[PDB]
Amino acid sequence: AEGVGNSSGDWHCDTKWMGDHVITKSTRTWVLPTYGNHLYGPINFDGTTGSGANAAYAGYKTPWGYFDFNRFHCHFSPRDWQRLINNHTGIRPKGLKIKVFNVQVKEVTTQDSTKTIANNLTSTVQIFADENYDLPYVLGSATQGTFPPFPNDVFMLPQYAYCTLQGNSGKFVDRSAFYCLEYFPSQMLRTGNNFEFQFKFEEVPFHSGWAQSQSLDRLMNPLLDQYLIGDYGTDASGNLIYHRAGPNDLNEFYKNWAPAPYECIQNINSSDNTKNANSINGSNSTNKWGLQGRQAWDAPGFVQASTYEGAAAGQSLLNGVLTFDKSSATTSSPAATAVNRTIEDEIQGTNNFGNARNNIVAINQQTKGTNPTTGSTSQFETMPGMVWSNRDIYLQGPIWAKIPNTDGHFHPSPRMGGFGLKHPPPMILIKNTPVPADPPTTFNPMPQTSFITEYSTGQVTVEMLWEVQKESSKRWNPEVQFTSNFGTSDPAVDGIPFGINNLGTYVESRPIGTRYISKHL
Amino acid sequence: AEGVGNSSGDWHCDTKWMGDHVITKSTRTWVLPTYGNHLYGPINFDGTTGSGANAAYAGYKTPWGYFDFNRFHCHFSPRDWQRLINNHTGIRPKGLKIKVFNVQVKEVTTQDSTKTIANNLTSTVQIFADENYDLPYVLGSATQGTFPPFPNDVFMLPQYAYCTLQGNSGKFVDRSAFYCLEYFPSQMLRTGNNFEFQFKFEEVPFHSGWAQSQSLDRLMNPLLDQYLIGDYGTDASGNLIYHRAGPNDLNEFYKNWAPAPYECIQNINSSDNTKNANSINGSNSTNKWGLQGRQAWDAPGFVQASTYEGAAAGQSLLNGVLTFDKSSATTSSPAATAVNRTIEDEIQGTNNFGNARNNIVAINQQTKGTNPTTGSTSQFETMPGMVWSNRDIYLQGPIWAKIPNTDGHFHPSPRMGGFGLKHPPPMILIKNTPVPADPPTTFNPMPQTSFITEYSTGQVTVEMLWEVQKESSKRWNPEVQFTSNFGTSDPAVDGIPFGINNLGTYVESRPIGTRYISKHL
Amino acid sequence: AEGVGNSSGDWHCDTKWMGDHVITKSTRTWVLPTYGNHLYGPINFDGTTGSGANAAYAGYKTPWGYFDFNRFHCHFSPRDWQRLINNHTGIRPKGLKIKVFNVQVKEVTTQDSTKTIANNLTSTVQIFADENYDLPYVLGSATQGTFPPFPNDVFMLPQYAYCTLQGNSGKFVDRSAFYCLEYFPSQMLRTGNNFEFQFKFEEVPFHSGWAQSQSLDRLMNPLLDQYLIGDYGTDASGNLIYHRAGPNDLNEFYKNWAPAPYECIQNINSSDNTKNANSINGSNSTNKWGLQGRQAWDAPGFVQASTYEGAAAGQSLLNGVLTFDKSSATTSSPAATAVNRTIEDEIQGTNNFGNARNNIVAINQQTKGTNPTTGSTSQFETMPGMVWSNRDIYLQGPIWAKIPNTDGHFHPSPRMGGFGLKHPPPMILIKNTPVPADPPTTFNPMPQTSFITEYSTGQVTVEMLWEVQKESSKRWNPEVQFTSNFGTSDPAVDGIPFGINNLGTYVESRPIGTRYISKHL
Repeated sequence: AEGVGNSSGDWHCDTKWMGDHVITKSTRTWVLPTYGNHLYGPINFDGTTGSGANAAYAGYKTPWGYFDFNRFHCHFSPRDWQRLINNHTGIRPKGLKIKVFNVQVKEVTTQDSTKTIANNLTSTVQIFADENYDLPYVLGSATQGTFPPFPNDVFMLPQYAYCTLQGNSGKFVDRSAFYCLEYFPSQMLRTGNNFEFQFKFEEVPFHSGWAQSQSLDRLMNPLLDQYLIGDYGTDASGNLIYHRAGPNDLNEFYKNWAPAPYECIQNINSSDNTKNANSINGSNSTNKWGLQGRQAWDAPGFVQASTYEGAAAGQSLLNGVLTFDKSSATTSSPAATAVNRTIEDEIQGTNNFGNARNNIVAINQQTKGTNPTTGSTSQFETMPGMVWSNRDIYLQGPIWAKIPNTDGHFHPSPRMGGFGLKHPPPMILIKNTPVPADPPTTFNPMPQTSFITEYSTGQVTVEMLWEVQKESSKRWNPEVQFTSNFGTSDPAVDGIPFGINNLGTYVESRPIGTRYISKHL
Repeated sequence: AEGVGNSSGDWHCDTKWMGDHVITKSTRTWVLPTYGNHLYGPINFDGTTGSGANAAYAGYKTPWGYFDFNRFHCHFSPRDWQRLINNHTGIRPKGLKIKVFNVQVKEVTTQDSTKTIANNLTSTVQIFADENYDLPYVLGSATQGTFPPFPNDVFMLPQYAYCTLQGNSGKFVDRSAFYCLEYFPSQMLRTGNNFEFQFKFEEVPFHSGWAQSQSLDRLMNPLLDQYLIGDYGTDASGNLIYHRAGPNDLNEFYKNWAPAPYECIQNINSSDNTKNANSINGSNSTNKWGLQGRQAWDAPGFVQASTYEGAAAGQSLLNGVLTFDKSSATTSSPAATAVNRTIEDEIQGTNNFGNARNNIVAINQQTKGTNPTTGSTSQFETMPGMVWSNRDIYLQGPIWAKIPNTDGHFHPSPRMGGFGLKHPPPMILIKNTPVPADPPTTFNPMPQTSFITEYSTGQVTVEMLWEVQKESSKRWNPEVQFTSNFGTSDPAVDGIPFGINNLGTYVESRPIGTRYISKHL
Repeated sequence: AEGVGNSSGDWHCDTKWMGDHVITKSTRTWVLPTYGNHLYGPINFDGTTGSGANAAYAGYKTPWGYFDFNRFHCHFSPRDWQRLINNHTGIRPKGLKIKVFNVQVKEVTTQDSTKTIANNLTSTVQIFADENYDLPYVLGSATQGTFPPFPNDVFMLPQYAYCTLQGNSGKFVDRSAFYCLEYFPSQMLRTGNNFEFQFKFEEVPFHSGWAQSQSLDRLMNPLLDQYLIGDYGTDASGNLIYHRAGPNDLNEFYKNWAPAPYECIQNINSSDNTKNANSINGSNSTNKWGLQGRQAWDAPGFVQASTYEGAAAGQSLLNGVLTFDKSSATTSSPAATAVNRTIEDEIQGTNNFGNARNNIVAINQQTKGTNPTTGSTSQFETMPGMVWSNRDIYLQGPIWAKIPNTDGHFHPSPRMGGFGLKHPPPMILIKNTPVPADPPTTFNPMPQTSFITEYSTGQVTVEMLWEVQKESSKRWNPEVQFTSNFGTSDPAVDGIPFGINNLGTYVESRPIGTRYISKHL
C-alpha cells in the first residue's frame, strides 16, 4: 500500500515460553526465478529405458512456485529443541500465521559482454493460498526445497508440478486431470504491498515424547504367582498335566496384551563391516508393495525397533530407519560420513525387533500317532488386543502429512512421522507476472512468446503456536538427557558442531529424537 | 480421631437391587506382616540356570504392601451372581467407595521359650492411594493375594515389587527406574482413625451377556434365492458359466459380513484320554510372541470357540481357555480333579473353532494349461467387515485391566476378560511404620537397622455401584438358565457345593460364565 | 515512513549549560561496507608460530557491524571541555538518546573498465539494540573504530567478532558458544525511515575532579605534639625508653589512615635519554598476570603516581600510564613525536610513587643476642584503613566499562578509567540485507552465494545528559587552570593546535586531564 520509500514490514525472530504453550517466530529471505518461460509442459517418462517399467509417470509442469516450510528445524534451533525435549513430554501444533513482504523485482539485461541487473519499480508478483484443497497437494513427500536451517542463508523456491493417472507406458487416460492455476483468484503484490495469512489446526493427540522403562512381557509382580492354571504337557498315557506359573519362570504367565504387528525386514549392520554379506542388492532385498500392475518400495514401513539392549553394536534395519544429510547437498550418492542415521531404541518395550521373526503358531491338528508341530511366521498382522508406539519426530524430519481422502483408513499416522491431518496448512503458490517484449508493428493474432527476463526476491515470516505438556514423575534416580559430548574441534576445519564450518556451510552434527524421558508403561 | 474405647466403624454387608443399578457392599479382615525388615532389595534372575534365558528379570522389593480386590467373586455371592446372569443381559461398573478402619497394632516378643503378643497402643500405619498413576501398576496380572471368596476368612496382604527394563542377563540399564515410596504423601493411622476413599469410573460399554442363537453363515431367508449371480465354473471351451444361489444350497450366497480373525491354536481333549497324543510338550507346542530378543507365551490369546455343537465331548483348546482352582491353594501342579476348566460354546456363532483351520485362499494365477490351486491358511488376521465377540467374564475372573499408555491400540479389551480402562481404580498401599530398638549410648552416625517386630490388622470395606440392563425378548420357548444339578453330597466329606467342606475350607464347585440368555444376531 | 523526497531528520549539534546539568548533542555521517560476503567464519590463531602460545584465540566473525561511541572527545569539544574542568569538580552521566536516519543504499557495478555507483531506491538495512545483554559485549576494550573527534569527517563502522573459550592450541571445547545474530528481532530501515532509541543510566558516584593540596603524612597541626607516647628504642640494659612526638619531627606521629596498596612497576624516563638502561626488553620487564595456563600483560594496573614534585623531569612508569596518538593513524610503531603520554601528578598525595618501593616490615623475632631486622616489600596489598584515588578521565579516554557478571568484585572501577556499570548502554548493530544475483533457471537446492555488491551510508546523532557539581572553595590565592601556551604555529605546516593542519587531518596537541582544581584532603 505505502510508497516505495517506506518499508512494508520488519524482521521478527523469537521464541517465548509462556506456559503450557510456546510461540516460535522466524524470518528468512527468498528468491524466485522465472520457470519454464511461462509455459505449461507435459512431462512423462516411459518405462522403456533406464530404471524400468516401475518408474513410469505422467504429469504437468507449471510456471508457479511455492513455499514448503514443513520440517521441524525451520521453527526451532538446536538449543531451543534441547530445551523442549528434556523438560516436556509432548507437543502438538495449535495455529500459525504467515506473512510475506518487502517484495522487489529486478530485471536482467545481457549484452553478451556482461549481465546488467536494474531494479524495476513497476511489476508485480501473484500469490494465493488455496483454501479448498483443489490443487494436488505435493507437500508431505519429503522433497527438498524447504527453508534452510540457518536463518542467514537465502533459498530458492521450487517449481510446482504434479502426477496424474497414467495408462500403460506413461500415457494419459480419461480420468487424467489438467489444472490451470490462473483460474484461481490471487493477489498482485507490488513493492510496498504485503500478503498476510491466518490458519488454525484441528484437534490432534499429543505426540508421545517419552521413552518407556518397562516391557510387555513383564507387567507383573515378580514375587507372586497366578491363580490361573495352564497346561504343561501330557502324560505318557495321554492324560492332561497342569502347572502353575510361579516366579521361577515369568514367561509362562497368561498376559492381557500383545505386542505390535510386524513385517519381516532384512537386517543390516552399518558400522561393523564383518557382519554384512558381500554385495547384496538393495533393490532386490527390500520390502515392496505393488499397485496398478507395478510395484514400489515400502519404506520405512510400519515402525520396528532398530536394535534392542544387548544386541551387537551397529545393528540396524535395511531401509527401516530414516537417514539425513549433515548439510543440504545435491549429491546423489553421499559418503557414509556425511549422513545421520537414526536408530529406534526407545520403543523396544512394545515393538519387536524388526528382523527377529520370533512368533510361532501351530500348523497341524494333533491326534493319536501325530505329534503337534509349530512354525515361525514371517508376517503377523493386527489382531484385537495389540499395542504399538509410533515413530519418533526428529528435529530434521517432517512436521505433518495430509491424510488421503478415502472411504477408510486405519489409525492414520504418517509412516515417516509427525501429525496426520485431514485439513493441513494450505499450500501457498507464487509467480511473477509476465512482461512482454516489444511487439511487432502490425497485428499478429498469435500469442506472444517473447518476454523480459526477471526474478523476484523478498522476505517471509512464519509464526507457529505450539502446545506442550510438562509432567511430574516421581522416580528417584536421574534421567538421561540430551547433551553435547564432542571432545574438541579445530576451527581450521569443522568449526563448532551445529555451527558454521570453515567454508561457510551450516552443518548438523547428529540426529536428535524426542524421546529422552523414561516413563513406565 | 476418637479415643481407644470407641469403635471407628461398623460392619456393612448387603446387596440391594434398586433398579437399573445394583449396589454391593462387603467387609473383611486383613493382617499385615512386616516385610523385608524395612529394606529395599534389588532382585534379579539371570538366564544362566534353571528355566532359561527367557525367564530373566530385574527389579526391586519394597516394605510396602497393598490391597488387590479385583476379582468378581469378592463382590458377589454365588446366589447373587445367579440372580444377575439369568435376568440381566449386561453389566458395567459405575463407581466405588473404600474404607479401612479398626486398625490395631501388636508386638511380638520372643523369649525363645515362647512368643508373647502384647497390644501396642501407640504406633501407626501409613496408607495412601496413588491418584496420578506414578507407581508401576501391578494389578491386572491375575496374581494371587485377592480377597478370599468367603467373608469369614482372614487374608494376608501381598508385598509390592516391580520389574523395570533389563539389559542382557538381567542387569539394569540407563532407562531403569527406582521409585522411593516414602516420597509420596500419605496418612498415618493410629487406633481410632479411619481412611476413606472415593472413586468414579469412566464410561465403558456394557459387557454383552447374551449367548447368540444364530450364525453368520445363515443370516438369510431360507425359502428364497438371491438376485445376485455367481460363477459356477467354466465350460470345456473356456466360456464362463453362471449359477444362481437357491435354497437347495445355502453356502453359495454372497454375504455381507465375515467371521473373526484367528491364529491356529493346538487342540487338546481334556476328558477323553484316547484322543490326545502321547507325551506332548506343553512349552514347545504353545503359541508364542517374541519381544526384545526373547519370547514369552501368548495365552490365552484372542478368543476362539473351545468347542462347537456336535463336536466330540471334552474337546478344548490348549492354553486357549482359562482355568481356576476349586479353592485357593499354593500347589504348583494340582491334580485334574481340583481345577475348573472353562469352555466357550456361546460364541460359536461368530467365532470359528480355534484349531479348525478351514479358511482357503487362491495361491496362483490361472491361464491356459495351468489349473487354479488353493490352500489353507494357518493364520488369518483382521480385514474390513469382520465381527467377533469378546471373552466372557467369569465369577472367578478379573474385573478390569489397565490399558497400557501407548501411541495406539486396536480395540482394547483384555484378552483375559473384563473392562479395559484408561484410568483404573488406583492402587492402595499400606505399611506399618518402623519402631527402633534401644540405641547405643554414644552417637553412631550409621543408620539404625534394629527394629521391634510387629504386625497390624483391621477391617476393610468395599462398596461397588453397578449398572445393569434388563431386557425383553419375545421368543416363545423357555430359555436355559443356571441351576444346581448335583445329586447329593456327604457332609462327612465334601459338604454342600459352594459351601464349607468338612475341614473348614471353602470350595467353589464349577465355573460360572455370564452368557445364559439366547439373543439372535 | 515518509517518501523518497522528504528528509527523515535534520542536523543537531549543540551544548547548553542549564544548571547543575549539561546536555551535549552531535551528529556525524557513517558508511557501512558489506563484510565477509554475508558469511560467518570461524577464526583462530594457534600458538605454534609468531607471537607465541600466549597469543592463541578462537572465535567467530560476523557480517554485522556496530557503532562504538564510547570516548569523551566524541561528546565535547576542546573548548567545551575546558569550560567543564576549570569550573566544575565532578561529572557523571545521566541518560542518552540516539537516532539514526537518512539512510541511503548504493550499488557498485564493475565493468573492469571503471566502477559505476548507482543509487538503489529499494533495499534495506537491519538494525537492533540489544536490551538483555545476550550478545558478548565487545565495547570497553578500547579498540579503534570510535567516532572521529571532528564532526566533518566520515567514518567506517567496524566489523563484529568475539572470542569464546578455547582448548589447548586454540581449539573449541564444550562450553564454547555460537551466536546467530539473525535470531534477534530487528527493524528494517528503507530510505525515509528512522531508528530511535532511549536509555537511562543507573546511579553512580561523581568522578572526583579535584587535585588534592595536602598529603596523608601531614594531616596534623604542625605547632603541637601528641598526647600519645611511643617507643624510641631500648636502653643498654634492655629497659624500654619512651619519646613524645613533637613538632621537631613530624614523621613520628601516630596516624589514623594509610596510603594506597601497590605493586612495584618498573620506572622509565621518557624525555631524558641518559637515565634509561640500554636495550631493555618491554615484554620481559612488564608486570603480568597469568590465567588458564598462560600469562597476559597487566597494564596499566592499579593507579600509581607517575612522578612526584621534586623528582627528575621526564620520570614515568613503564606501561603504567596511558598513551594516545595525536591523530587517528594505523601505524603499528609510531614515533615519539606523534604520541601524547599522560602523567599522574594530581594523586601524589594519597598514592605512592609507583617504583618507590619504600615500605618496610619486620622479618624476625627479637630476643637476647639477636637484633631486630627489617626489609622492604616489593608488593603490599589492601588492608583496613587505606585510602586511594582512582585514575583520571582524559578527554581522549574511554567513558565507561561493563563490570563483568561474577559472584564478587572489589571496588569496581575500570583500571583504564571512567564509570563502571552493571548495565551499560546497549550495543547497536547494523547490517545491510543481502540482495541475490540472478538465479539459474532450474531449481538448485543449495543455498545462494552470489550477491550484489553494495554499501550503505547515513547520519547518526547522539544526545547525552550530564550531571555536574559546581563548588565553592574559600582559598585565597588563585588556582591553576588549563590554558593554551603554544607560542606560534606556521599555517604552512601544522596549523593551529586542536585544529586542522595543512593536509586536512585533525590533530590533538596534548592530553587533557580533569584535575586542575586544588581541594584539601
